[PDB]
Amino acid sequence: NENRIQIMSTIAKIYRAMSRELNRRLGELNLSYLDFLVLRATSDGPKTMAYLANRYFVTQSAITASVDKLEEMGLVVRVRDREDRRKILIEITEKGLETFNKGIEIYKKLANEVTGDLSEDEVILVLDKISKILKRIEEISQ
Amino acid sequence: NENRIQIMSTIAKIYRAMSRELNRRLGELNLSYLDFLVLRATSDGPKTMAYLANRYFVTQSAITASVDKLEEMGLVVRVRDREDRRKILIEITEKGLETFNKGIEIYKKLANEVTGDLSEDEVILVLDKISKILKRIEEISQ
Repeated sequence: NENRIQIMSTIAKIYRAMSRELNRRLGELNLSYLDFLVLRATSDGPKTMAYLANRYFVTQSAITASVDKLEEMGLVVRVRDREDRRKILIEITEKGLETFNKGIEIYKKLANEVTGDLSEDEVILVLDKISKILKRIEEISQ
Repeated sequence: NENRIQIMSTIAKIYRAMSRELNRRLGELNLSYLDFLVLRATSDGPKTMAYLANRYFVTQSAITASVDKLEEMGLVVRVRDREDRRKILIEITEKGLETFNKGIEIYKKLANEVTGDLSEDEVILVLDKISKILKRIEEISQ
């Protein structure tokens, strides 16, 4: 078995290809993949820029550029935290949520395509197993 | 099923965590994850910097920095292509190969850890299936 190591490098290969294809397909909505991720995160709740940079493993500059772009398009707004007005949060707008919905459909379509060879039964089995891999490494790295 | 889309986002999450942990663990050998990838690629054969940037989806500057670093440590050397001396290739050195070996063991150990919940039987089943996902998207994106 060079299989375990192969699983991790295959996952890495799929990720790079998926990032590239998603960057391309999301352009239809004038969004980079990172922009999409920022919307996904803020849809979950207001976030600080520091949170976003760490969550997606990108530089602060990447986040600042992404936010300015979503902000410019009225999808997010920077608002001060209520408890301490010195801290700024990135908050999704109703329009941001609407664009997020569209981005998810673009994402769904690509996923349905790339996983097309798998039956719903295999999908569940695969998800369940790679979910174990994620849980293991998330504890380890942080 | 939000499962197919969940498979792709779980793969993305695992990738980010793995990149971070590998960057940490490979530091023991004074290598970033990208440095490791450059060694893996050049181990396969001499490569141009353009090839490396595209293969790993990073900027040319990332590759230049990675190469200078491996070069400085005597793991790779820049050599001119024989057919057209104007083109420069990045070639791994015998020492580079030796360090690559060590990096692979570090990688193997992490993989054995994160996939530990899986039996060799599940490993093969999972690899076979995600290999189908990779083949699908690699054709699509390029």
